[PDB]
Amino acid sequence: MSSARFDSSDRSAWYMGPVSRQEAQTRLQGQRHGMFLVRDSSTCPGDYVLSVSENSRVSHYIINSLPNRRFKIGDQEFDHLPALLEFYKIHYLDTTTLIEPAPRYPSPPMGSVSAPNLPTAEDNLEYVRTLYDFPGNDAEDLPFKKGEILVIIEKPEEQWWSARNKDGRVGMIPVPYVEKLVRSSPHGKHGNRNSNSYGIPEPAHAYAQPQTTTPLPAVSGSPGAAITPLPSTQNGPVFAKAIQKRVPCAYDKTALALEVGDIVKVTRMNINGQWEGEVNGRKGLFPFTHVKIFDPQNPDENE
Repeated sequence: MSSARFDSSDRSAWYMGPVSRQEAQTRLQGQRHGMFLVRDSSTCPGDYVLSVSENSRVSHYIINSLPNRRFKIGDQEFDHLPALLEFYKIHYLDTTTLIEPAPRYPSPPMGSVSAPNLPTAEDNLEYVRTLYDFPGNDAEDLPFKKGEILVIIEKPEEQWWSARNKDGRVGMIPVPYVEKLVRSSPHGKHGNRNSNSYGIPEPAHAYAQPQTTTPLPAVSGSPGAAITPLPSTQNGPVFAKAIQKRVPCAYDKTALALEVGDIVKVTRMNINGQWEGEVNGRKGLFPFTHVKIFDPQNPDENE
C-alpha cells in the first residue's frame, strides 16, 4: 500500500501561499504527521518554504526560484516543485514521507499551537555537531567532518540522524559520532523516541521485488475539474473497474472491499476521495478503491 499519493500538481492542494513562520508551524504542529505545505517564502521574496509535519516538529525545507525556472530545496535541486515532492515520497524526510498536503483551511481546535519543532524539549535534536568525520558524501550519508555543525533536519531513526552538514547538505549520520550542543542528556522519554526501531512484519515480502527504475508516461495536462452543472450529455451513473486488490481494515466500518476484475457501481462520488458505491451485496465508501474511471457501456473505449 502507498502512504504517499497526493496530486503533485495542484497548486490549490499543497501551495499554502500567504502563511509565514507562525502560521506554517501551527498548521503542522503534529497534526497527523506526514503532512506538508509549500508557502510563500517569508524569508526570501520569490522563493518558497516547504514545511513538513513530523514528531510535532515541522521541518522547514526552503525551495529556491532558480532563474532557469526550476526549484532548489535545501542544496538539493530538482526540475520543479512537484518533482521534489515526488522524490520525498520514498525518501522519508524527518521520519516519514510526503503522505498528503495540509488542507489550506486546517482550522484546529486547540492544544497544538505554534511549537517551533518540539519533539521533546527546547534542547536536543536540532543542533548537533559531529567529531568523528564520516565523509560518505551522499544525501543518504552526510559527509560530516571532525568539527562541523550539523542540523538534524530529519531524525527517522534512534541510531542514525539525518543532519545537514556544515555545507547544509542533508544526510544520515551515526549517533555515537555526534556532539549535540544545547541538550540535556539521554533521559529515555527525553529524546523524542519515534519508536525503538521500526519494522514491517510481512513475510510475504521476504524476497520482495525491487522498486525498479520505471518512468511511466502518465497523461498530464491541466486540472480536470468541471464545476459546470453538466449540460446536455445524457450521461448516467459512473462505472469503475477495480484494478487492484482492496480489502477493508481494522478500523473499517464503511470501507468497501473490492478486487481485480470487479465493476464498482458508483452513483455518488465525493470530492474527498471516498465515493459511495453499492457493489456485491455491500455498499460503502471507497478511497477510489484503487479503481480507474472509464465507461464499459460505449464501444469506443470498450477495450
